[PDB]
Amino acid sequence: RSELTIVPDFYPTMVRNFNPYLATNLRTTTDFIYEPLVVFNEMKGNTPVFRLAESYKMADDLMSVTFDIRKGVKWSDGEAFTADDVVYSFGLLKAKPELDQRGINKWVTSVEKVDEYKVRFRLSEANSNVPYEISLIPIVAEHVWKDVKDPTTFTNENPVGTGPFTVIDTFTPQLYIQCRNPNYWDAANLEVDCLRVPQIANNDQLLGKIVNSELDWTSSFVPDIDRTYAAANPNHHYWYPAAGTQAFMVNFKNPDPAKKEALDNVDFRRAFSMALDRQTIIDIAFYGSGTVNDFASGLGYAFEAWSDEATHKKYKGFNTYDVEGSKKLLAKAGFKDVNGDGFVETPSGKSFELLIQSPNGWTDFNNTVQLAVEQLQEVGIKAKARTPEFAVYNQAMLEGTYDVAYTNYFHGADPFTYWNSGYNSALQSGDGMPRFAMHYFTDKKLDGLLDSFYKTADKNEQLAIAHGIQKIIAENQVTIPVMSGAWMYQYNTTRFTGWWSEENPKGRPSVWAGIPERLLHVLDLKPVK
Ligand SMILES: CC(=O)N[C@@H]1[C@@H](O)[C@H](O[C@@H]2O[C@H](CO)[C@@H](O)[C@H](O)[C@H]2NC(C)=O)[C@@H](CO)O[C@H]1O
Ligand SMILES: [Mn+2]
Repeated sequence: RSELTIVPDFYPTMVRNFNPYLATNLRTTTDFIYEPLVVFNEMKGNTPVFRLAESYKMADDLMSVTFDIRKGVKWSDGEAFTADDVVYSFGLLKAKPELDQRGINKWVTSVEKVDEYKVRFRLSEANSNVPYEISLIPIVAEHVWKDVKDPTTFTNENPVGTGPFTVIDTFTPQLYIQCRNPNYWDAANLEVDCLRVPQIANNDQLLGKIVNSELDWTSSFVPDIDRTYAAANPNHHYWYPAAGTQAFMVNFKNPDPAKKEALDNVDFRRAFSMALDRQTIIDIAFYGSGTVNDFASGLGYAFEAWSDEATHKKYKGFNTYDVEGSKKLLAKAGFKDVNGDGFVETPSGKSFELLIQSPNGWTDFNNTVQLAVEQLQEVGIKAKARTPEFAVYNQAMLEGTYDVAYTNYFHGADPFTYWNSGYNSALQSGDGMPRFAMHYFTDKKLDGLLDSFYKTADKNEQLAIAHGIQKIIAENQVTIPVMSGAWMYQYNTTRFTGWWSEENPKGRPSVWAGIPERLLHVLDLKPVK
């Protein structure tokens, strides 16, 4: 039996939860258990790869879109996958908005069933990118979920899915094995029998295992990769294609008076920013992987084609290592040390210590925070590194109780994914939504520009919109962008072949939940002969 050992996420222990709509689920639920209608290859310019749906047609006015369901597709329990499943799934999100992870309810007014295998989504507002948005909404089995009294707490321990791996062959607190859907519609293309998911708590436990060659597919941070991982075995390979932005997010509505006086001050945010030595952070914390990001808008040099150089040039200084500039700005802004501790107090003389959070176990982020704390001390800003578990880290953000948080973002073929997910105020409310836009800075015009991006197909018009977004975010120094990272990815050729690589760059190689292309990737693998 071919078992692919994968690590899409860390856990202190394995807790059986296969609900695709819950943040507490196992990260092998979406894609592998519940296959999407279409998987967009974001690397290749967002090209749709059709799976459960054979085709779709967006109406010319961009106010609706139809999807043709592939016939002959079955759930793991033998029942047919039809339009009823799709209709029910979005109806569920309407019934329980906390299960709405994309904020899709705002855009989709209704989801009508045209026929057994055809559904039509009607929008509340024009969005040519709705197909992509729809593709990220998990679709569950209506014949099963309609009998579930409360979907919000349903742990779905014995999942019925459309994906390649639905059989829970083994489940212990330290390991679970997800095997082949006995009724998989694409069985002929699946050459991996089981997904082996061992329990790993953090980067330290992961390093020990990966160098010992007991893992096949991973996307974790690995220090000194060449010496410690690559040079240790000819079967140890990796490929780090460029990815999105990473930055420090500040909470504009921190409940502490002193902290809010600091964080909700553009001059302080710029001074915080200038204190950071971005290159040293990349060299030290990331071992030279990644590039400096001195775009106040967080755009990133990779997307320079979308940048208005003038805007970049004007705020670039506030996003460049400059100790003197930082200290001079703080003083001019009225931030001074009035109690002799070497740290600046707020203009009204209040003391404060910024708690910078980064998830426990994410050592590359943890090290970045500590480096940042030390760099901030140099400019007189008091800070302390905190490493709460991801759940806590994430929660403190959805509830706005955190101070500052270092985080990465998802990355698409253009800056929209980043700008929209990291700034659309519509994504700042609602349980079930990620952390990305939870800084609580809001602007009507910004939201308007963002929401207008896919209302037109005119690239020159989209560029004009991009420029407008850039300036508003840059002008307000909403976050403190630091760098553009990469899709960390490590593969072992000891047991399987067919992996994506620089030589075979089929798309984002990550195995993390949220990278739907992982379904396509796993379907390219085959055990060694
Ligand atoms: C865009 C995003 O939020 N991606 C998340 C990933 O960062 C995260 O993976 C973890 O990222 C850390 C920071 O680079 C790494 O140190 C850590 O090793 C890595 N963990 C694994 C298992 O690869 C994943 C998993 O928590 O979630 C994504 O949402
Ligand atoms: Mn002081």
